[PDB]
Amino acid sequence: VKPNYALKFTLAGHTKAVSSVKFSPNGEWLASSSADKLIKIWGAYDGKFEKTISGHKLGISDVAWSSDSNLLVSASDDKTLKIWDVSSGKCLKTLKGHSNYVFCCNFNPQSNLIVSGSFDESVRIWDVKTGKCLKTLPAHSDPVSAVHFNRDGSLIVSSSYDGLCRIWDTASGQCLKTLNPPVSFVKFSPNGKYILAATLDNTLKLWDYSKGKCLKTYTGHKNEKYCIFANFSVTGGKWIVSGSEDNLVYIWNLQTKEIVQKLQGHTDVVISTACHPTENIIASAALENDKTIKLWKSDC
Ligand SMILES: OCc1c[nH]c(CCCc2ccccc2)n1
Ligand SMILES: [Cl-]
Repeated sequence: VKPNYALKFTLAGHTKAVSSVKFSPNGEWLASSSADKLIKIWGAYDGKFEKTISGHKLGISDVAWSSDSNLLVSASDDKTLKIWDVSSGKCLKTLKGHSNYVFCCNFNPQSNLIVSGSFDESVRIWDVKTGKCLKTLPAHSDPVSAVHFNRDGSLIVSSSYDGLCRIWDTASGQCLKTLNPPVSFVKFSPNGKYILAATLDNTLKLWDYSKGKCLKTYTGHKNEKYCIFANFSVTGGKWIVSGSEDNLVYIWNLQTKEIVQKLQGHTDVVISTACHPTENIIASAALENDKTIKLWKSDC
């Protein structure tokens, strides 16, 4: 069985490169971040523009939702993160402490913590309520490309241009495991047993966290320059989804590693993809020659 993702909506509005798209956990919204210093909120199902959220002084590299879909966090070149009330569009907290661009961010499942990764080579853990930095992890020896909490928030996985993926005990900040090309993206599988890692040699790899071994390798896409998001699609067939520097969305069969679909339409690097939490829907977003978000729907 292969998916049949077809274009449903093109979301225009950003005036520079889109950096990240994420579906709200309740499935209602897509959030987009951009080099244009803005967050935009869109209807997940009708693609309808809802609102612009502004306040960062420089471009945004990443955005992430709280578990209840009420808050966003953004990571910016202004060296801050901002926590946003999505309903009001208001900045609740500015998280200050990184000494260079903040590149990546995520809430834990409880959504009492935010993890961030920075060009300053550190991973920070922040208290959402106070906006204060709880821990600074001397995580890497080059810019941090991705940070992600596992299913219960007990672990953080980080990746870096230093070629390392590290797994951190959230509660203590201690490194549990180091899992040489630059690692441009990492995240835990929904069940937290696997880590998906991108390297800037046109390769995605599925790792068994507990055993520390590579189970699957996905190739055929172009990825030598940008930190391109990748996803587990789990609503229908079990796919791996990624953007690509050849302007396509790549979908692989997770088990067989065969490319099952390439989605055409973007006119620049597909930097970010997201999979809808309940429906067979993909969001894709592209760099500055395109600047659009596309919503795609499949029957499986
Ligand atoms: O965790 C992987 C990750 C986070 N953010 C990105 C996108 C980087 C590209 C980009 C940056 C700033 C403006 C426009 C585009 N990848
Ligand atoms: Cl996620």
